Order: sequence, then structure tokens, then C-alpha cells
Amino acid sequence: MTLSTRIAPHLPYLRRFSRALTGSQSSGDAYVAAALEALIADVGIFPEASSDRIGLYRLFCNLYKIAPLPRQAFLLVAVEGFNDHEAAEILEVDQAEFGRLLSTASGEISRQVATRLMIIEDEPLIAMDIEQMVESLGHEVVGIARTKDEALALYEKEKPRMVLADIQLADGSSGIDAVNEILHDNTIPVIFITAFPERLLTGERPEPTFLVTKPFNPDMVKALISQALFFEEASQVAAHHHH
Ligand SMILES: [Ca+2]
Repeated sequence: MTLSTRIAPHLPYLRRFSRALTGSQSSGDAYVAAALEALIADVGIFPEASSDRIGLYRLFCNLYKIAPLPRQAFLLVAVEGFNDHEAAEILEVDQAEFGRLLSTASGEISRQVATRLMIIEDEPLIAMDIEQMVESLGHEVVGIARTKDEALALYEKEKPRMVLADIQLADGSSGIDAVNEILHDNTIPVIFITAFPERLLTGERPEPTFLVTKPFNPDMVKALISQALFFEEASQVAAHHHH
């Protein structure tokens, strides 16, 4: 198999990482597309790594030099599924320096501004596991919506600051379409939940910025909430800066 076919299976997850790192689907996808066009132009730039996946993420991180280095470290382990040694190789740091980078991250990521959030999830055990993780971080669950109709009603009554939404509901209907109705009147951070993340990581049409895989490591949820609030704060500061 050639480099194109060696790396092609790893592109969806690299977009997930890129979007979590930049805070938008447009910047996330564009940084992946740029690294991909750089590789096609000169195959020799591909780093020599332990695996094709590590080499792809290493090339991305070297081209990218965007959230800070401890946030990159935590994302690689908590969201991306790399062990500490693979992530240190991706970041081009010694295992010892990565451990300190991860501690600086763990402190930042574990300290989140208390937020009121709505959960759109029909599976009771999944709904409770998200609730328990969110509460452990100091957040407040305003309620759990199981359908699109309950979600719009819960959004109007409680006005949550953030939404954690499953892709498919009790009814065949889309959780994305349900969320898109809220996003019109008010722009709030949203973290999507799906059993099939690759379907939403093509970079070929409008897709989620933040994507949790179900079932999830609770650290994946913790990390993505932290990023969403990190960019929400930067966005709010910049939007009211001239006032
Ligand atoms: Ca203002």
C-alpha cells in the first residue's frame, strides 16, 4: 500500500483533533487540507514514526508548530486515544516533559467555569453517565431531552449556556437538525455525541466542531467541554471588546 492509502483511514480523526484544537469546523478542516496538499506535493516531508497515524499527527503538529501545547497534549491522550509515549512522539518532546505538559493541562482542563447545560440523549444510561461527569466538573444539568420537541421546549424554558446532543433520537429524527433550530436565535457551544464519528469527519460539508464518540472515555467528554468553554470565553471576550 502507498502513503495515500496508508494515511487516508486516519484523516477523519485528524480533522476531529484539528477542530478541537482550533474551535471551528472551517479552521479545523482547512489545516488538515493544507497538510494533506503539502504531503501530496512532496512525500518526503512525511516524518519517520512508529506508525502511519503517529506520523500523520506529527506532520500536522509540526506544520501547526491553535490552542496551547498542554491542551494539545491532553487532547491527544483524552480525545485521540494515544498513550503518553505516542503523544510525546507526536509532539516531539521527551516522555518526562510530556508528563509535566499533561499535569499543567489536567489542572486547566479540570478547572472549568460552572455552566448550565442541556443533554439531548434518549438512552437513559448514556444520559446519566454524561450528567454524572458534567456534575463532577461543577456544571449544572438543566434537564435531559429525549426528542426534538422536548429539546426545543427545554431550551426555551431553561435557556442553557451549552448543549451536549446525541446525533439520533428516540424517533428517527436528527439531533443535528434539532440543535440547528436553537443555533438560529442564539449561538451557543454544542458537543455532539455519536456512535459513528467518521460519518461527520469528512470535511466535505457542514459538520460538528466537537464530537464525542459513544461509548466514551469520560475524559474525552471532560476534554471537549473544556475546549468548548475555552473558545466560548475567547469568542465572548473578543465580541464585547469594543464596548
Ligand atoms: Ca458588550
